[PDB]
Amino acid sequence: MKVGIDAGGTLIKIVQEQDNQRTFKTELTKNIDQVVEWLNQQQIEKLCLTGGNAGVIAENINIPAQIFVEFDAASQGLGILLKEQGHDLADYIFANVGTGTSLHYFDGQSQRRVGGIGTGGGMIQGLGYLLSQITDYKQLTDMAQHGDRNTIDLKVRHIYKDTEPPIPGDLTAANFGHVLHHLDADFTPSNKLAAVIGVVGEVVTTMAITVAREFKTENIVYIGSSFHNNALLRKVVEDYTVLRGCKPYYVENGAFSGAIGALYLE
Amino acid sequence: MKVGIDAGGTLIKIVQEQDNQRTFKTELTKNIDQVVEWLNQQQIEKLCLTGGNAGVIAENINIPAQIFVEFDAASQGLGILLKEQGHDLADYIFANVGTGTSLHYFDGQSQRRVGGIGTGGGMIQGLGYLLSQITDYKQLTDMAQHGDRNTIDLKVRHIYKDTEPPIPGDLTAANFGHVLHHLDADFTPSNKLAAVIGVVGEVVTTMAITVAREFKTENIVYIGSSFHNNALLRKVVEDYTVLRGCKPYYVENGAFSGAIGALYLE
Ligand SMILES: Nc1ncnc2c1ncn2[C@@H]1O[C@H](COP(=O)(O)OP(=O)(O)O)[C@@H](O)[C@H]1O
Ligand SMILES: Nc1ncnc2c1ncn2[C@@H]1O[C@H](COP(=O)(O)OP(=O)(O)O)[C@@H](O)[C@H]1O
Ligand SMILES: CCCCCNC(=O)CCNC(=O)[C@H](O)C(C)(C)COP(=O)(O)O
Ligand SMILES: CCCCCNC(=O)CCNC(=O)[C@H](O)C(C)(C)COP(=O)(O)O
Repeated sequence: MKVGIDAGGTLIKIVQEQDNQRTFKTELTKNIDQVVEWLNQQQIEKLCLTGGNAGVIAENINIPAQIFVEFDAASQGLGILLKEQGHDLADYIFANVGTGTSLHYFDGQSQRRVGGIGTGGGMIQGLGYLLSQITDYKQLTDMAQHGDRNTIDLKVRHIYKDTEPPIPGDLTAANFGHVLHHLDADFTPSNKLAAVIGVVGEVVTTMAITVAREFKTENIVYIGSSFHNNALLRKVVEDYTVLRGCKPYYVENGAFSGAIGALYLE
Repeated sequence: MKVGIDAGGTLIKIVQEQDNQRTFKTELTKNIDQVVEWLNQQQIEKLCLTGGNAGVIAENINIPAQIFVEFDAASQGLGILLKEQGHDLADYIFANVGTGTSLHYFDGQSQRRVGGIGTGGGMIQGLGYLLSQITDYKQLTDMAQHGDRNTIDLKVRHIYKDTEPPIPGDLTAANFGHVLHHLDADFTPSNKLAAVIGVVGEVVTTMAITVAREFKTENIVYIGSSFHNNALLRKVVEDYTVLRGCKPYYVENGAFSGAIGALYLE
């Protein structure tokens, strides 16, 4: 078997390839020792690593590994997934929403990094925890899905009260900007968590559509494990991309783009 | 006298012109009815209005008043203030960090809005409240200046463990992404507030830098009352502007750009 691993700041994504069939697995970066132990017990023909904690795995295993830069690895693997899933895009932005957010322009031949921002999965977990005291990712994200943001976020139309606004009134004008106007509301964990996901999705999308405009592409492909178990995040992003005149794409197994690409770069 | 008013989502900015001298006053948008009463008791030659709550004032005043779109008003007043303060910039991005944030490219001729984001002053206040229970703006911002974000924010160097990172290791990788590693004790109000101001600052600046690259200018001017009593925010924005090879500017009374511009446009 051939193994590709993208060892990031929160998750270790593992791709196993045998007989032209891929198997996908994830482990927490906190349990990196278990991944090492498991690798030391495998019969492996090729081991390709990428991401922040590639170095740590390679240092601790008893077998040789190849390490690749995650930006190129993610690009290569995403290219493979797009074609497998019926997309023939000439060029695109891709936004890698991992522990944090890295933005890339793929021109049809190669990628260049065009942007980044700390609003990502790590903020969702960290700021979610501060507002809710929930540490378990699945519970945290589930709790957000039917939150109501209306008592928390201020829209353009709330500022332009009795005045035609110069931009769409339904737009979020200020994340959390309605809180001081609703101090009698119960700021429930669901409502608060929905607002967290909202600010993260809005910021990621705003950066992505801005670089899409800059680099003259309408296509924006969103990857990263931050979209797992978070339909609300997918909706916030997808809705606002379309409203900004761009075409959003999600790919099955997109969070494994780096792990797949690591194997192909080798 | 002549009066320019920028009636925003949080503050009403009032400029009075008389005997070649201008006077600045601020009131809370909460208390707009007092502003209207005051206006109706003054002897005003010309009244010029802008901002989301211009309509409210305009409806309840007993004299004519001209109304202007705040993007043009803000651009005009900013240009006046810049020139008054010995800045002759051929072109610039300006970022209006009000209750929310609006981004503009001023090419020399005029302004165009090139983006916006709900990360601004309303977020600082509302998320600040959710994390500290503090409603007093002065108290809230004062508390934040003594905060440390080291225990809350994750840097690139934390993700690339014992390994040379692909982008500068000191950059914030994930805002609040360090929280889950520091759960043994409670997080202090000053640290949480510093982190809130940190993420608002970084988002605003990252967006400003990106559109500055897009529209081929190295100058970024920042205005808005969000900078009032908030040295931390001024600093976060300045440092990252310079880091990305751009030139940050702030003007004295920049929060009054819109009010001053309304006067000039009439
Ligand atoms: N099972 C999970 N446990 C923890 N976080 C998860 C899980 N599934 C998805 N996530 C989300 O995905 C983010 C990590 O995204 P990912 O692209 O895997 O980043 P990295 O390469 O930095 O680990 C987390 O911050 C979190 O928001
Ligand atoms: N005295 C104050 N009261 C409330 N907010 C203040 C005060 N002084 C400064 N601010 C900050 O300025 C922000 C509003 O900035 P401003 O440019 O006046 O926006 P707007 O035109 O929408 O009122 C507030 O969200 C807050 O962060
Ligand atoms: C001082 C302002 C900081 C804003 C700029 N910050 C950045 O560009 C880093 C944003 N984060 C990222 O690009 C990713 O988190 C990166 C460091 C590539 C690690 O990938 P991942 O493990 O997927 O989070
Ligand atoms: C659904 C995603 C929303 C993100 C994009 N949102 C925006 O561009 C609106 C950001 N806010 C603003 O531009 C300002 O708050 C505006 C509505 C012009 C009012 O100015 P101000 O009174 O200074 O806040």
